[PDB]
Amino acid sequence: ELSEAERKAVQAMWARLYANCEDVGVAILVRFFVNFPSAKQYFSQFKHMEDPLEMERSPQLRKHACRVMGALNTVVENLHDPDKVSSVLALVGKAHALKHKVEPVYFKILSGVILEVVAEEFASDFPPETQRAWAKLRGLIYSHVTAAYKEVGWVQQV
Ligand code: HEM
Repeated sequence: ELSEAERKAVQAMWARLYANCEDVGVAILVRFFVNFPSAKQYFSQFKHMEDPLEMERSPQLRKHACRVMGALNTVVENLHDPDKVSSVLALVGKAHALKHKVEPVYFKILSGVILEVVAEEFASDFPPETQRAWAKLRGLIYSHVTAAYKEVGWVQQV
């Protein structure tokens, strides 16, 4: 669950990744909405944009990219401060369960998409001990997020 080594491997990798916050977050979102056009339903601005071209460029989408990337950054950066991470995700988890009401599973799905991009950006040096280190940040994120959902006794509505 993220050694000292792992924590730095992920950290360096994301560092070079976040220095591109902009295009990378957008590529993730746009790609998430193409694979699962139904998570687009939660966004009142994309619920209808179907052409990933309109998306790719849109300043709002770019905004939600800004947010997702920023939050992840805080997690990754304070990845050694159990408390800090637990907090950013609790805050993020409850906002999505109670305010936006995104069914929890999308998180896991959205995380895979994120790693897919990471793995592509570093297809050059994506080692087993490193890919294995990202799988943790992934499982760490989700469980934390579903803990928030669980604590609020989440039920999605009809
Ligand atoms: C990687 C994990 C995610 C992070 C860090 C994240 C982060 C954020 C942040 C920081 C905001 C700002 C608003 C606030 O905090 O209340 C936000 C809004 C929002 N997020 Fe996420 N999010 C994540 C995943 C998702 C997923 C998987 C969905 C589902 C499809 C989603 C749907 C939304 C919606 C619908 C809003 C409100 C957007 C709007 O209407 O302006 N988020 N998110």
